[PDB]
Amino acid sequence: HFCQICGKTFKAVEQLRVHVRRHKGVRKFECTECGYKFTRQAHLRRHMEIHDRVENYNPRQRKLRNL
DNA sequence: CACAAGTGAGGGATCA
DNA sequence: GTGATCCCTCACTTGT
Ligand SMILES: [Zn+2]
Ligand SMILES: [Zn+2]
Repeated sequence: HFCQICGKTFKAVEQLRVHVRRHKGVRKFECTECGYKFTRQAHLRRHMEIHDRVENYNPRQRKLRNL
């Protein structure tokens, strides 16, 4: 099973389908300090661990890897 | 501005 | 549709 966007093959349609969901680029998780939007909750909780290290943290919006 | 190295966000996996 | 986790990537970032 492959995708018409990347051509990346997937051994199961269950995880190919969650890959096509990554194409719409839904960023529903936002940091309540620097306003940066995230695709996963785990990406947000890992991000605050660095907000405790440094005081002045503000990254630029990074690009998603697949369109 | 190339270049290396350190950085952290994106995205793949199994599973409840 | 979640999401949690383990982890490897790779674009930014920094320094030379
Ligand atoms: Zn795809
Ligand atoms: Zn933040």
